[PDB]
Amino acid sequence: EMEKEFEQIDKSGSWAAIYQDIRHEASDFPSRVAKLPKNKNRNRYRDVSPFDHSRIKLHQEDNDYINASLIKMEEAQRSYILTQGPLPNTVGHFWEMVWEQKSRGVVMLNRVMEKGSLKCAQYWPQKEEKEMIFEDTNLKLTLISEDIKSYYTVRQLELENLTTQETREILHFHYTTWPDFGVPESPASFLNFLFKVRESGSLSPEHGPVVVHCSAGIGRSGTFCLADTCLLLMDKRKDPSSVDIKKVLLEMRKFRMGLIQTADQLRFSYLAVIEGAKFIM
Ligand SMILES: COC(=O)c1cccc(NS(C)(=O)=O)c1
Repeated sequence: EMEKEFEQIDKSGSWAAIYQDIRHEASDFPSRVAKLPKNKNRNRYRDVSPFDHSRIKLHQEDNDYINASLIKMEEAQRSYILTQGPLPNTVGHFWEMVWEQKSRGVVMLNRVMEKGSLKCAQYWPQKEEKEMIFEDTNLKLTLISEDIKSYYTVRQLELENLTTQETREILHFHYTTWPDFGVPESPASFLNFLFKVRESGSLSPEHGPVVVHCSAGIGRSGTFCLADTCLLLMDKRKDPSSVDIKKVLLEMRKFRMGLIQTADQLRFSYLAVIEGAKFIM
Protein backbone atom coordinates (compact mmCIF):
# COMPACT_ATOMS: atom_id res chain seq x y z
CA GLU A 1 0.00 0.00 0.00
CA MET A 2 1.19 3.49 -1.11
CA GLU A 3 0.48 5.33 2.22
CA LYS A 4 3.26 3.14 3.78
CA GLU A 5 5.46 3.46 0.63
CA PHE A 6 4.81 7.27 0.95
CA GLU A 7 6.17 7.48 4.55
CA GLN A 8 9.07 5.14 3.50
CA ILE A 9 10.22 7.38 0.56
CA ASP A 10 9.44 10.54 2.62
CA LYS A 11 11.27 9.42 5.86
CA SER A 12 14.23 8.23 3.67
CA GLY A 13 13.84 11.35 1.37
CA SER A 14 14.22 9.04 -1.73
CA TRP A 15 11.83 11.10 -4.02
CA ALA A 16 14.60 12.29 -6.41
CA ALA A 17 15.71 8.57 -6.66
CA ILE A 18 12.20 7.07 -7.35
CA TYR A 19 11.78 9.93 -9.88
CA GLN A 20 15.09 9.00 -11.64
CA ASP A 21 14.07 5.26 -11.88
CA ILE A 22 10.86 6.42 -13.65
CA ARG A 23 12.85 8.68 -16.08
CA HIS A 24 15.13 5.64 -16.82
CA GLU A 25 12.22 3.14 -17.24
CA ALA A 26 10.09 5.63 -19.36
CA SER A 27 9.29 4.69 -23.02
CA ASP A 28 10.86 6.52 -25.98
CA PHE A 29 9.18 6.49 -29.43
CA PRO A 30 9.65 8.44 -32.65
CA SER A 31 8.34 12.05 -32.90
CA ARG A 32 9.21 12.54 -36.61
CA VAL A 33 6.19 14.70 -37.51
CA ALA A 34 6.83 17.12 -34.55
CA LYS A 35 10.46 17.70 -35.75
CA LEU A 36 9.55 18.60 -39.42
CA PRO A 37 10.69 22.18 -40.19
CA LYS A 38 7.14 23.26 -41.33
CA ASN A 39 5.93 22.41 -37.75
CA LYS A 40 8.72 24.36 -35.97
CA ASN A 41 6.39 27.31 -35.08
CA ARG A 42 3.56 24.92 -33.92
CA ASN A 43 5.69 23.84 -30.86
CA ARG A 44 6.24 25.94 -27.68
CA TYR A 45 9.26 23.90 -26.34
CA ARG A 46 11.60 22.12 -28.83
CA ASP A 47 12.21 19.27 -26.26
CA VAL A 48 8.39 18.59 -25.65
CA SER A 49 7.04 16.61 -28.65
CA PRO A 50 4.13 14.21 -29.23
CA PHE A 51 5.08 10.66 -30.27
CA ASP A 52 3.90 9.93 -33.85
CA HIS A 53 1.92 6.86 -32.63
CA SER A 54 -0.38 8.79 -30.19
CA ARG A 55 -0.42 12.32 -31.80
CA ILE A 56 -3.80 14.01 -32.50
CA LYS A 57 -4.27 14.73 -36.23
CA LEU A 58 -6.19 17.85 -37.37
CA HIS A 59 -8.65 17.04 -40.24
CA GLN A 60 -7.23 19.86 -42.52
CA GLU A 61 -5.44 18.52 -45.71
CA ASP A 62 -2.76 21.27 -45.58
CA ASN A 63 -0.89 20.46 -42.27
CA ASP A 64 -2.52 18.05 -39.74
CA TYR A 65 -0.01 18.80 -36.92
CA ILE A 66 -0.82 19.95 -33.36
CA ASN A 67 1.29 19.34 -30.22
CA ALA A 68 -1.34 17.06 -28.67
CA SER A 69 -1.31 13.40 -27.51
CA LEU A 70 -4.20 10.96 -26.86
CA ILE A 71 -3.63 9.08 -23.53
CA LYS A 72 -5.83 5.89 -23.52
CA MET A 73 -6.09 4.14 -20.11
CA GLU A 74 -7.74 0.85 -21.21
CA GLU A 75 -8.52 -0.62 -17.75
CA ALA A 76 -9.89 2.73 -16.37
CA GLN A 77 -11.93 3.34 -19.60
CA ARG A 78 -10.59 6.93 -19.56
CA SER A 79 -9.02 8.95 -22.43
CA TYR A 80 -7.34 12.40 -22.17
CA ILE A 81 -5.86 14.74 -24.80
CA LEU A 82 -2.77 16.45 -23.33
CA THR A 83 -1.62 19.52 -25.28
CA GLN A 84 0.62 22.58 -24.84
CA GLY A 85 -0.84 25.97 -23.96
CA PRO A 86 -1.77 27.31 -27.43
CA LEU A 87 0.51 29.82 -29.23
CA PRO A 88 -0.85 33.03 -30.85
CA ASN A 89 -0.70 31.17 -34.19
CA THR A 90 -2.27 27.84 -32.95
CA VAL A 91 -5.41 29.11 -31.07
CA GLY A 92 -7.45 28.29 -34.24
CA HIS A 93 -5.91 24.78 -34.39
CA PHE A 94 -6.65 24.23 -30.67
CA TRP A 95 -10.39 24.95 -31.13
CA GLU A 96 -10.46 22.83 -34.34
CA MET A 97 -9.06 19.86 -32.34
CA VAL A 98 -11.74 20.44 -29.58
CA TRP A 99 -14.42 20.44 -32.34
CA GLU A 100 -13.08 17.35 -34.25
CA GLN A 101 -12.55 15.23 -31.07
CA LYS A 102 -16.09 16.05 -29.68
CA SER A 103 -14.51 17.13 -26.35
CA ARG A 104 -16.96 18.58 -23.74
CA GLY A 105 -14.31 20.03 -21.37
CA VAL A 106 -11.00 21.96 -21.46
CA VAL A 107 -8.95 21.80 -18.22
CA MET A 108 -6.36 24.61 -17.79
CA LEU A 109 -3.85 24.32 -14.95
CA ASN A 110 -1.74 27.51 -15.52
CA ARG A 111 -2.30 31.35 -15.52
CA VAL A 112 -1.74 33.16 -18.87
CA MET A 113 1.25 34.91 -17.20
CA GLU A 114 3.53 33.21 -14.60
CA LYS A 115 7.00 34.35 -13.42
CA GLY A 116 6.50 37.53 -15.55
CA SER A 117 6.34 35.54 -18.87
CA LEU A 118 3.41 34.42 -21.07
CA LYS A 119 2.81 30.66 -20.56
CA CYS A 120 -0.17 30.65 -22.97
CA ALA A 121 -2.22 32.74 -25.47
CA GLN A 122 -5.59 34.19 -24.31
CA TYR A 123 -7.60 31.63 -26.39
CA TRP A 124 -11.09 32.35 -24.87
CA PRO A 125 -13.20 35.57 -24.76
CA GLN A 126 -13.11 37.82 -21.64
CA LYS A 127 -16.61 39.35 -22.11
CA GLU A 128 -19.99 38.01 -23.32
CA GLU A 129 -20.34 40.74 -26.01
CA LYS A 130 -16.77 40.32 -27.45
CA GLU A 131 -16.73 36.91 -29.23
CA MET A 132 -13.59 35.49 -31.01
CA ILE A 133 -13.63 34.36 -34.67
CA PHE A 134 -10.80 32.04 -35.85
CA GLU A 135 -10.65 32.84 -39.57
CA ASP A 136 -8.14 30.03 -40.37
CA THR A 137 -10.43 27.28 -38.88
CA ASN A 138 -13.90 28.90 -39.42
CA LEU A 139 -14.94 28.74 -35.74
CA LYS A 140 -16.69 31.29 -33.54
CA LEU A 141 -16.28 31.21 -29.74
CA THR A 142 -18.57 33.09 -27.28
CA LEU A 143 -18.38 33.42 -23.48
CA ILE A 144 -21.93 32.47 -22.16
CA SER A 145 -21.18 32.63 -18.41
CA GLU A 146 -18.31 32.54 -15.93
CA ASP A 147 -18.39 31.39 -12.29
CA ILE A 148 -15.26 32.71 -10.46
CA LYS A 149 -14.46 30.91 -7.15
CA SER A 150 -11.49 31.11 -4.73
CA TYR A 151 -9.27 28.34 -6.33
CA TYR A 152 -10.79 27.96 -9.87
CA THR A 153 -13.10 29.47 -12.53
CA VAL A 154 -15.64 27.53 -14.67
CA ARG A 155 -16.60 29.25 -17.96
CA GLN A 156 -19.57 28.06 -20.13
CA LEU A 157 -18.59 28.72 -23.82
CA GLU A 158 -20.40 28.19 -27.17
CA LEU A 159 -18.28 26.85 -30.03
CA GLU A 160 -19.95 27.44 -33.43
CA ASN A 161 -18.86 25.77 -36.68
CA LEU A 162 -19.35 28.69 -39.12
CA THR A 163 -19.17 26.18 -42.04
CA THR A 164 -22.21 24.13 -40.82
CA GLN A 165 -23.80 26.48 -38.22
CA GLU A 166 -23.67 23.64 -35.59
CA THR A 167 -22.94 24.89 -32.04
CA ARG A 168 -21.68 23.00 -28.96
CA GLU A 169 -21.32 23.97 -25.34
CA ILE A 170 -17.73 23.61 -24.00
CA LEU A 171 -16.85 23.85 -20.29
CA HIS A 172 -13.52 25.57 -19.44
CA PHE A 173 -12.20 24.52 -15.99
CA HIS A 174 -9.38 26.88 -15.00
CA TYR A 175 -7.39 26.03 -11.83
CA THR A 176 -6.11 29.54 -11.02
CA THR A 177 -4.03 28.98 -7.80
CA TRP A 178 -1.21 26.56 -8.70
CA PRO A 179 1.84 28.40 -7.24
CA ASP A 180 4.52 29.89 -9.63
CA PHE A 181 7.12 27.64 -7.86
CA GLY A 182 6.67 24.04 -6.61
CA VAL A 183 3.25 22.48 -5.83
CA PRO A 184 0.25 23.33 -3.57
CA GLU A 185 0.87 22.55 0.17
CA SER A 186 -2.48 20.68 0.47
CA PRO A 187 -4.13 18.72 -2.40
CA ALA A 188 -7.65 19.60 -1.06
CA SER A 189 -8.39 22.40 -3.60
CA PHE A 190 -6.93 20.29 -6.49
CA LEU A 191 -9.15 17.26 -5.52
CA ASN A 192 -12.25 19.53 -5.21
CA PHE A 193 -11.34 20.81 -8.73
CA LEU A 194 -10.90 17.26 -10.09
CA PHE A 195 -14.36 16.27 -8.59
CA LYS A 196 -15.95 19.35 -10.21
CA VAL A 197 -14.60 18.28 -13.64
CA ARG A 198 -15.91 14.72 -13.00
CA GLU A 199 -19.44 15.95 -12.01
CA SER A 200 -19.63 18.09 -15.22
CA GLY A 201 -19.61 14.82 -17.24
CA SER A 202 -16.56 16.10 -19.25
CA LEU A 203 -14.57 12.89 -18.35
CA SER A 204 -17.47 10.59 -19.36
CA PRO A 205 -17.37 8.15 -22.32
CA GLU A 206 -20.55 9.80 -23.77
CA HIS A 207 -18.09 12.56 -24.85
CA GLY A 208 -14.81 13.02 -26.69
CA PRO A 209 -11.73 13.04 -24.45
CA VAL A 210 -11.20 16.02 -22.20
CA VAL A 211 -8.46 18.46 -23.40
CA VAL A 212 -5.95 19.09 -20.55
CA HIS A 213 -3.09 21.66 -20.72
CA CYS A 214 -0.57 23.66 -18.67
CA SER A 215 2.28 25.47 -20.55
CA ALA A 216 4.02 22.26 -21.88
CA GLY A 217 1.09 19.83 -21.17
CA ILE A 218 3.28 17.31 -19.17
CA GLY A 219 3.80 18.61 -15.58
CA ARG A 220 0.58 19.81 -13.93
CA SER A 221 -1.44 18.11 -16.78
CA GLY A 222 0.28 14.83 -15.82
CA THR A 223 -0.72 15.16 -12.11
CA PHE A 224 -4.37 15.79 -13.15
CA CYS A 225 -4.66 12.61 -15.33
CA LEU A 226 -2.55 10.44 -13.00
CA ALA A 227 -4.77 11.27 -9.97
CA ASP A 228 -8.05 10.78 -11.96
CA THR A 229 -6.92 7.39 -13.38
CA CYS A 230 -5.52 6.09 -10.05
CA LEU A 231 -8.67 7.01 -8.00
CA LEU A 232 -10.89 5.41 -10.74
CA LEU A 233 -8.86 2.13 -10.71
CA MET A 234 -9.24 2.01 -6.90
CA ASP A 235 -13.07 1.94 -7.41
CA LYS A 236 -12.91 -0.67 -10.20
CA ARG A 237 -10.54 -3.23 -8.57
CA LYS A 238 -11.43 -6.07 -6.12
CA ASP A 239 -8.24 -4.98 -4.24
CA PRO A 240 -7.81 -1.15 -4.23
CA SER A 241 -4.20 -1.38 -2.82
CA SER A 242 -3.14 -3.32 -6.01
CA VAL A 243 -2.90 0.16 -7.72
CA ASP A 244 0.78 1.10 -8.27
CA ILE A 245 1.03 4.87 -9.13
CA LYS A 246 4.56 4.24 -10.65
CA LYS A 247 3.10 1.54 -12.95
CA VAL A 248 0.22 3.88 -13.91
CA LEU A 249 2.62 6.78 -14.67
CA LEU A 250 4.79 4.46 -16.84
CA GLU A 251 1.66 3.33 -18.85
CA MET A 252 0.72 7.04 -19.43
CA ARG A 253 4.34 7.83 -20.56
CA LYS A 254 3.94 5.38 -23.49
CA PHE A 255 1.52 8.06 -24.84
CA ARG A 256 3.35 11.37 -24.08
CA MET A 257 6.90 12.07 -22.79
CA GLY A 258 7.68 13.74 -19.47
CA LEU A 259 4.32 13.51 -17.63
CA ILE A 260 5.30 14.71 -14.05
CA GLN A 261 8.30 17.08 -14.55
CA THR A 262 9.75 16.99 -10.97
CA ALA A 263 10.07 14.75 -7.87
CA ASP A 264 7.93 17.47 -6.21
CA GLN A 265 5.07 16.79 -8.67
CA LEU A 266 5.54 13.00 -8.11
CA ARG A 267 5.21 13.42 -4.28
CA PHE A 268 2.12 15.70 -4.72
CA SER A 269 0.46 13.02 -6.97
CA TYR A 270 0.94 10.36 -4.24
CA LEU A 271 -0.51 12.82 -1.65
CA ALA A 272 -3.48 13.70 -3.95
CA VAL A 273 -4.35 10.02 -4.57
CA ILE A 274 -3.85 9.03 -0.88
CA GLU A 275 -6.12 11.97 0.17
CA GLY A 276 -8.37 10.97 -2.78
CA ALA A 277 -8.57 7.31 -1.62
CA LYS A 278 -9.41 8.71 1.88
CA PHE A 279 -12.27 11.12 0.80
CA ILE A 280 -13.91 8.11 -1.01
CA MET A 281 -13.20 5.36 1.64
C1 LIG B 1 -20.39 28.54 -15.55
O1 LIG B 1 -21.46 27.65 -15.54
C2 LIG B 1 -21.27 26.43 -14.88
O2 LIG B 1 -20.70 26.39 -13.83
C3 LIG B 1 -21.82 25.14 -15.49
C4 LIG B 1 -22.60 25.18 -16.64
C5 LIG B 1 -23.09 24.00 -17.18
C6 LIG B 1 -22.83 22.78 -16.57
C7 LIG B 1 -22.05 22.74 -15.43
N1 LIG B 1 -21.79 21.47 -14.81
S1 LIG B 1 -21.07 21.48 -13.27
C8 LIG B 1 -22.16 22.29 -12.04
O3 LIG B 1 -20.73 20.13 -12.79
O4 LIG B 1 -19.76 22.15 -13.38
C9 LIG B 1 -21.55 23.93 -14.89
